Order: sequence, then structure tokens, then C-alpha cells
Amino acid sequence: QRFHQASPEDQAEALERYKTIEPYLNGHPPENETIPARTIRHWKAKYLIAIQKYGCGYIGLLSHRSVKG
DNA sequence: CGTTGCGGCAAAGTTATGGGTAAAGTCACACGTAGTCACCATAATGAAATAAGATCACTACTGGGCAGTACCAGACTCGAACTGATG
Repeated sequence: QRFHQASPEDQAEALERYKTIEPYLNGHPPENETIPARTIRHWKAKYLIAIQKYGCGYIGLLSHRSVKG
């Protein structure tokens, strides 16, 4: 249902978060990372939280901007 | 002890949504929208006609009475005559 709540822009943002975190999930972190460490750590923590209590961790990277306003 | 990664906290950053205000657009005023067959049931006469009714004319059948005739007496009336009392 969270996936059904996502937008193509939210999908692209989740894709960007996944591409940012993916080097940190393989033991080969990049030496040139513009995104600060706190956001990377939060994304990784939510990845693990989703893969623990949901079943798949990508679903923990969904923004769902539509509720805001 | 120092370093490194991780996580909480609270501004800060980004979208979104319902308000206000000047300013670029937008569009009608230019004589004009109402207007016209098609439609089939009901009243409604006026004519067409009725189906029975009304009367004429003829044919046949069957009740049935009127002007006139006729007899057998009974009964009242009266010519004609008889006969007795009388002044």
C-alpha cells in the first residue's frame, strides 16, 4: 500500500536514495560523496528497519509528498 | 585515550494548500431566436339508412235476421129485433 501511495517523482527520489546507499551496503563506500553522513545513516537505518519489520527494505525509502500541505 | 561509525534532537529545507492583490487576458456590443410540420384520439354533425311499422287492395269463409204470411180463437161493441110497463 505504501508503494501504491508513491508518485513517479517520489519513486525517482527513492531510486536516488537507493543509489546513494548501495555502495554503503557492499563494503565498498565511495571516496567522493556529496550527500552528508547523517542522511546516509538515516537512509541505511530505515532500510534495515524496513527489511526487519516489513519484509523488503526499499519500501522504507518512500517519501509520499502528497500528505504534506 | 584517541578514533570511527551510529543514532537522538531540533532547527532548516522542501512540497503542498487555501487566501489576497494588481494585471494581463477574454470576449460581446455590434437588428434579431423562437418557429413549424407531424401526429392520432374524441366530439359532432349531417347524411345514409334502417327495420320495423302502417295502410291499401284483394280473396276466401262463415254467422245469421227482416219484411211478410198465417191461424185460432177470446172478447168487447152494437144493428136489428123482442117484449114488458105505462100514462
